[PDB]
Amino acid sequence: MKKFTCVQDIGDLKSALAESFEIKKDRFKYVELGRNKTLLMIFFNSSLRTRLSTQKAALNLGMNVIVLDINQGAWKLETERGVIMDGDKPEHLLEAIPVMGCYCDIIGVRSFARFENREYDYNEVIINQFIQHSGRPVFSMEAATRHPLQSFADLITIEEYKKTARPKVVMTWAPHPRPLPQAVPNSFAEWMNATDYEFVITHPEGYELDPKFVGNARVEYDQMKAFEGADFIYAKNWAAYTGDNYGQILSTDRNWTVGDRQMAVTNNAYFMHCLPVRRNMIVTDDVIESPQSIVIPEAANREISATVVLKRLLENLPHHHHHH
Amino acid sequence: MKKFTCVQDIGDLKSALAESFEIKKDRFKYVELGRNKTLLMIFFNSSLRTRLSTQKAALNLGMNVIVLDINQGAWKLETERGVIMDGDKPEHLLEAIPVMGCYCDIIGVRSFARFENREYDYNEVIINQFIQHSGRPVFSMEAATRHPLQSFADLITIEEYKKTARPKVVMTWAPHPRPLPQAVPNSFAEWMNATDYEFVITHPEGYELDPKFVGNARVEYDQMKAFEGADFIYAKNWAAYTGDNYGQILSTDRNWTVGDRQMAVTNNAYFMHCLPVRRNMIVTDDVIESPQSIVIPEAANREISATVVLKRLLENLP
Amino acid sequence: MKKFTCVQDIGDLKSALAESFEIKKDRFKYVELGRNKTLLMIFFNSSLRTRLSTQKAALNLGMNVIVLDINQGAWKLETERGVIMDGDKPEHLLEAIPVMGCYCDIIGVRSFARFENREYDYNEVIINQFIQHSGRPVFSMEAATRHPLQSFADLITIEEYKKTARPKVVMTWAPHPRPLPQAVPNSFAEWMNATDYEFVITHPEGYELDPKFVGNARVEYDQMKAFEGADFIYAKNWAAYTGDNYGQILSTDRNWTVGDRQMAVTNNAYFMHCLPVRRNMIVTDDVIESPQSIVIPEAANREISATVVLKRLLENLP
Repeated sequence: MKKFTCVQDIGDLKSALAESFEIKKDRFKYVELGRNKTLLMIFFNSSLRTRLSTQKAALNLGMNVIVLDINQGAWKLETERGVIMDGDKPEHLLEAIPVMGCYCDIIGVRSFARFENREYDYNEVIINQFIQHSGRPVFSMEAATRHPLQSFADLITIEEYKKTARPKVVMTWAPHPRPLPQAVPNSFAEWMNATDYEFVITHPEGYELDPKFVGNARVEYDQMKAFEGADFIYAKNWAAYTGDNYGQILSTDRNWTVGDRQMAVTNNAYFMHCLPVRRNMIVTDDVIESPQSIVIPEAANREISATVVLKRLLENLPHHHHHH
Repeated sequence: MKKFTCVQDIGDLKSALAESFEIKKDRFKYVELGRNKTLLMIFFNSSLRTRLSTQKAALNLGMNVIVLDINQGAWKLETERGVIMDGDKPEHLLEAIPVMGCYCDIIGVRSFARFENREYDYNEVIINQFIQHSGRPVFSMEAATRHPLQSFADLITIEEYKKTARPKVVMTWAPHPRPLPQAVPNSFAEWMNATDYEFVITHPEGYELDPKFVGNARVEYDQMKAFEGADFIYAKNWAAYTGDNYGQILSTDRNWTVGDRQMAVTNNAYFMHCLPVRRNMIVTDDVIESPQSIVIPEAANREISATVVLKRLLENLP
Repeated sequence: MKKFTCVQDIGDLKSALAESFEIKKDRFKYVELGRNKTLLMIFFNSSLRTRLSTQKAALNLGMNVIVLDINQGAWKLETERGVIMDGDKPEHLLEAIPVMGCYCDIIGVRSFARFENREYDYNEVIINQFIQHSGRPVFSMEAATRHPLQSFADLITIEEYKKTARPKVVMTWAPHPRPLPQAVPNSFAEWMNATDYEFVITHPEGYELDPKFVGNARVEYDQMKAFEGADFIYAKNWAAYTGDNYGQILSTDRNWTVGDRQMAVTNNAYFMHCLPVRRNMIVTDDVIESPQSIVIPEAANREISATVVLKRLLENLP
């Protein structure tokens, strides 16, 4: 593992999963692995959830942790050459990022989609600057178009609760009052496509995701049809992506809200959601509070996916270093 | 001990005190007790004193520490069923709090009195939500109506300095420009009631505290009379609690400001204050700088009460 | 070493430098030194560079670390006696600082020059309050008029890259859009004056630094003349200091911007800057991107100077 931004980085899912469950049962088995190794967690958009679970994971590995919160207004990086820097930006990319790599061994970066330009957002500018110039292994704490730590945790929980080898897993859109990134849905599809599960995506018209993420997944427009015989339901809202609707809410249709009506059609499926969840918009009180709701164990698994990811990066650190 | 929000949680005062003094002399004696145990400190009201002393205490026990700062607006939790949550609350209580409890072993919560509705403040909603839903032991880093880490430090201080078995301890109100919560005075009263000390409360008319907290204290409205023969003076301002004056300032009378006039009548009493303290409003420069002022050793003991509390909680984990 | 605010505090330079290169090659050699020791970092000005490098250093020594961020103006300690404290000042110096020292073993303080009153700034009020009242060794994470951690890192960097025993080191002013403090320039001169290097200061007329820092150093107003034969070029902008211009920008002359024109007359000199750096204002892309630019290794050395300082402060605790 040279970085952790997408499913490809984790390699064979089997050993990754083996490691996950070994750690779930013996949390500090690798507490000596990160001794005197330092993690730098950088948030360009405040978090409380990813902040806590990532920190706990690092501690499972005996690592030192340094957290930095940087507001958009404090991240003015000049990127071009020949610029007379007498304006806003007090620093150039070429000195600012490498210097941060000076004081740590691994960097976690949490970026975000600003929803003003699709190209820019999908270019994943912030995380790629750290990959390219920090001089350290970088893992994503959620980027503009993926959230691998979330997806990995989601995969761990399906493996944890599934009744068969190849469950039918359905990812469904649901309404939200705000325009949301397609980072979680993109990522979930990417990871599900990497498994042997029967994977289906249902969403209203106009909410199609990028083909590179959708891949060969069956896209069903009839939510009830898609839900039939499902073993797991993964609900998530996202703003539009294609055409000229990028970044916008095209619907707030609560008929998509996951309730007993759609769940009744499944094979008594488990209910999943990455959190935070707005009840009766994404899912009903009855469904999220039922015994098939595993949103809490799913959240607990965020500590595990982080712990395995950090373990892998720790195992991939170079043994020797440069000294002038 | 399953939580730490009031004096009752600490049980027998004698053994809690023996442990306090054992740790004062050998600070890192239990540094292994907390290895691979994670303390999550959550501040809903910013702080720096409790923040610093609590972290230092957890390190005394070798614990990992994670601090979260949540300001208002970042804590809108839905609590009702059947709500179409497309408003300002981004999540429900039944998801948010259990999730937080997933990544830690012990949780410290610092909540606060809002002052716009007494019933709500005294219901201690935020801290009770964490106790009921986190799945972890919870301790108060100051709540809306109690501050047991402070009172426990105050108790250790009085035992450390007392010149008699059952000293006369006097808690007195003093003027302040802002409306302050009843947390420290309620909590101090609650802890003094658990001792065998002679305890007196003195404050202007209208500033009475919840009988739930005043307990068996003798209330004396004449401050000079209350001070008579005192061995310890614990000064603290609080906004009104009773009637329709909840959360309001009824007085700013500096006759209550603790100076030599009142101290002269005590048995050369020690002077105590939880801090921060406004000089010449709460207490005079000469009093707070006199040999019997023990405000600093008292603040030092915040580290001790917190490590004894964290140690008791650690000893009670599954 | 009981404190670290200036070059005298480091003691013998050779020995401090020896420890620096030792730690550079064996970063965790003294990780047991700071076991159960707590460092309190206090920022009165938010930072990312100093915050990050100082925390890493403490970890190199196995220390516990607590970082406090205190908003400018949220820190108003009353210093006078007989003051009726019903204003904006929440507490008195005499209580506040000693209390913070109760919960830690070493304190790092990052203060700043407000540029409102020269004399107040040069009195280094904040760092001195901590030194005089906290009861703990204190080190500057950057003050109003010095930045010893930065200067020490710079010294390490020159020692690390020097091609000769006594290189010619030149500190040159360069233009900036805003009024910057003289802390870095004052400190670099202070440290260079302590070495046996050929040290030259070059700036526009009016940018003279306090003679307390310039001391016996050579000041050359002709930038090119100052540059010829140099082995190291240390660039930094600062606002005027002398007389009526304290804190003011007297020039933004891009003729001082360090580019190939000036570097050409040096003996292929290395280029240094403490960061952050405005390109084409302080130095051109070509110079800062050439192999003679050691701005990053210089920044890396901030970790090393802070580790040596913390190590020496630790070695001298009771």
